[PDB]
Amino acid sequence: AIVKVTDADFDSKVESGVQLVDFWATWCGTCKMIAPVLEELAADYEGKADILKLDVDENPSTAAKYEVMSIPTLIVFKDGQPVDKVVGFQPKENLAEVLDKHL
Repeated sequence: AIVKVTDADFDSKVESGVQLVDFWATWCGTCKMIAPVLEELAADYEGKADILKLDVDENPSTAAKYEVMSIPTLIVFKDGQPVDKVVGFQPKENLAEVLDKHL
């Protein structure tokens, strides 16, 4: 469902189309709370968008590159460029809304 991404293959996986990247960490309670919401969302958009996860403790440079200061942070990418951002907890509805705005 949700594919992991790291500093090493980020540019490889985020280059074409629309991707939603979830910047999370194991110590993040709110991040665990949105995880199930993204797994559903991912299904709702198979073939439309890719949902990726990037652990900020193990991949500090990508987090620094996109100014990710607080988590969770979800960033929408389109053809390798960040076009939108969502912070904090968000119900499935609100996330689907942000995606259709870029498809």
